[PDB]
Amino acid sequence: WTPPRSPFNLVQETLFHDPWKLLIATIFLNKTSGKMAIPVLWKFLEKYPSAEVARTADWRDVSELLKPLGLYDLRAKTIVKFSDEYLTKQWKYPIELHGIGKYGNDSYRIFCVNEWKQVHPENHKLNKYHDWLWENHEKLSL
DNA sequence: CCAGCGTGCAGC
DNA sequence: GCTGCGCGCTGG
Ligand SMILES: [Mg+2]
Repeated sequence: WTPPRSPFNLVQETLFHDPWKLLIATIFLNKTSGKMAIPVLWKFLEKYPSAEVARTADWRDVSELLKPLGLYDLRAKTIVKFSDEYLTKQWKYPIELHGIGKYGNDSYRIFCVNEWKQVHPENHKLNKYHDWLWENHEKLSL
């Protein structure tokens, strides 16, 4: 399953190969424009390439990185805790993990596994992609 | 200038 | 069901 590229350019379209990275991106986008958050994302991943690394980070350091995105202490603590549970807690969908809600879970179920037909998003950007998927899945050979 | 917005979430 | 978290960006 390879989710198709869309005219709406969701960053999820390029991150689906690594579910942890995709989920970190949804967190970066919590009430934050992609325009500011995505460049900081690359800086984050460069310094924290994996859940393994992130789960051992000092959140205060992660917060300094996240500063110009707002919600910096909240999300830094979320990211460390999320990463820890991602690796050590038993889970089937990432909504069971701290810091991932319906929007992160819906993203996961559209991009990281083949469950887009069962997903019913309430996120505007996700709906755009999802509606477009329903309209075009035949043409796209899905 | 400056009120509202931007691919939410947990805790209450 | 509501609130705290929070910055730079955005556009009248
Ligand atoms: Mg959760």
